[PDB]
Amino acid sequence: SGFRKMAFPSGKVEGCMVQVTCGTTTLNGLWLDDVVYCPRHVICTSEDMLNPNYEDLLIRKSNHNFLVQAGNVQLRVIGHSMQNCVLKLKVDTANPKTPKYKFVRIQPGQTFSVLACYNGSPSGVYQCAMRPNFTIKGSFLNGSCGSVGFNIDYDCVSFCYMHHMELPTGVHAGTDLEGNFYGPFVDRQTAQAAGTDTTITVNVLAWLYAAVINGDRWFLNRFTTTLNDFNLVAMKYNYEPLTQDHVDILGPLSAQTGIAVLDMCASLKELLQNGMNGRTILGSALLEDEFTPFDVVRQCSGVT
Amino acid sequence: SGFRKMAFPSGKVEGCMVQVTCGTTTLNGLWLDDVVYCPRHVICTSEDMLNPNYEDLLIRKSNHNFLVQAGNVQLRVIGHSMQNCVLKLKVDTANPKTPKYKFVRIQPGQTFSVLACYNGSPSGVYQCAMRPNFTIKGSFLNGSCGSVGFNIDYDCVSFCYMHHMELPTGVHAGTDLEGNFYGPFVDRQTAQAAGTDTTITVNVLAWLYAAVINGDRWFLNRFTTTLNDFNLVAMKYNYEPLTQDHVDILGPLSAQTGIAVLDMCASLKELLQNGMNGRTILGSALLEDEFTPFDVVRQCSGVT
Ligand SMILES: Cc1ccncc1NC(=O)CCc1cccc(Cl)c1
Ligand SMILES: Cc1ccncc1NC(=O)CCc1cccc(Cl)c1
Repeated sequence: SGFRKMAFPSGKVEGCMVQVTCGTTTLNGLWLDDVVYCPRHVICTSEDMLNPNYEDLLIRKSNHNFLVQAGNVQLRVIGHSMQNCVLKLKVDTANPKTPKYKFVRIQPGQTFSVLACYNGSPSGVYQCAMRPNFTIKGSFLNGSCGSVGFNIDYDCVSFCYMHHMELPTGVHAGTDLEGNFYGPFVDRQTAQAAGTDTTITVNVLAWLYAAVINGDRWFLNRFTTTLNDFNLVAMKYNYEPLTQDHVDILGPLSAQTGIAVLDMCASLKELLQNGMNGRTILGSALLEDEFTPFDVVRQCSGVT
Repeated sequence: SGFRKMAFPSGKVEGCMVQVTCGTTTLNGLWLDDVVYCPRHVICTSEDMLNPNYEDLLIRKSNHNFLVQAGNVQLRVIGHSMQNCVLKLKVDTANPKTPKYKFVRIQPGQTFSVLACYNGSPSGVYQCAMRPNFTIKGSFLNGSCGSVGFNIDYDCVSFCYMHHMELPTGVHAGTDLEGNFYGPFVDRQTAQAAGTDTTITVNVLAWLYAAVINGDRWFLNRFTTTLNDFNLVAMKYNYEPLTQDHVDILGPLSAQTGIAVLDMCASLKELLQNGMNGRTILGSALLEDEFTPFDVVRQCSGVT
């Protein structure tokens, strides 16, 4: 009973957080095995930020210039390299708390947990999604760079995001753990506007199924629709077009509830056209799109 | 930038979760030092549930009937006792991962993180609040009993909740770590209806301050009000009455933003009387009440 915006238990990732300081800048790093991963902008000053040449700035840095601290103890840096927008600091000690892990590059619509950190110390955990415009709507202040996003499959942590920047509009941009930014963002203090933040249709439908499973059924109607008809409505409301791949992934939710995917689309179409009329669904007065079909199945079944 | 429903990092609590089985019932337990805390209804069958005499049922149980497993290894139970609605199983081994901790009994309006668990294994973490009717709106399935609620002050975990039951309305009830239920609930499968779930006014105001700090300012108006005038409106809308204690706790938010507490009350009064008009505040189309003034300061300042 009940349905909450739930994050993964953060302990496995907490054991990886370290502090990285270069010159006068301090941010977070991720220590896995004998490598510490952090945003390459740790080497920049408040003058380099406008148009930094990272390869040139890195020439002036040696292993001893990167101060890496895990708790109250210092790690010895024995190598460093730049991979895309991240730095990989080789240390002389493998992290004894290294969990089983993978580096994954997620697609828009996919959700993940963020362990926000400051000075290598975890402050909180929340759930968010890679938006269709490749931004994330996080909660990050100065010092949070290097905080990571991840998913967990039983004992394996799949790291998908590293925090690098805040756009002038208060939304967030970052990279995968290979240092490649999601979307067109660059690690520079320049004009970077985000595209249309469309709604993740498949996630809204998954959340409507979660609502039905939890007893909120007022929005179920006597109608059905087609993918093409539904998509005309989705385009009008800045919703992502629904594909047969999305219909297929909603199969287990349709099977559990007995509500055909296209019938749920017709309920969503009416909600888009008529609004909620001051009513709520799972404690929300808007259509929630940061639960994937997999998240709904996981939470509704109790996967650990 | 950004404001999220953020939970505490769960690692310190993950290290305390164990599985407790008695007869054919399995739920979660909390292992701190050499004691494992769990709901006393672990001793009940699906016949005892209607009207259990716990003292009588416990007479038929010995130390060896409580199976306690921490990961894949079994703990030896050398004592057991009942304290209110919880059982305390003394084990022969102190939990090596015991964090610094306290047991606190929270008041309605206070928020905490929940680490939902099944079979002693953590499934997720979310944030919630002790409602004014002493229920919590969680996400719990069968097997989640014994999952705990907590707050963290730097290195000390303050445990405030242990999950015991779901009411027929899908809301949740439980105890503090001394085994005393919040509210009038009893650990019995009987008719237990919840009282009015009023809105936590001081938390809504704190969240309006968080919105202003994060740039969502459309709701700020040219009006002010008094505590008595505001409270007439709060009563009409099933909001908790605001006191000078609440005004005082909002002082730091008023000081940071320069918006007098009574001016923010007047903005909230207009939002109650006029609605949101299809607009949003911090990504919500309703007034959020599960962030305390302390939560807002913490998240807006980056406390670790
Ligand atoms: C201030 C803040 C808040 C939240 N998340 C992240 C941040 N920080 C930033 O955006 C840093 C911007 C930057 C880019 C490239 C070089 C340099 Cl020196 C700085
Ligand atoms: C099924 C569920 C779902 C979520 N949270 C909790 C639960 N479980 C319950 O409410 C258990 C009710 C109970 C009370 C006293 C004795 C016995 Cl045998 C059972």
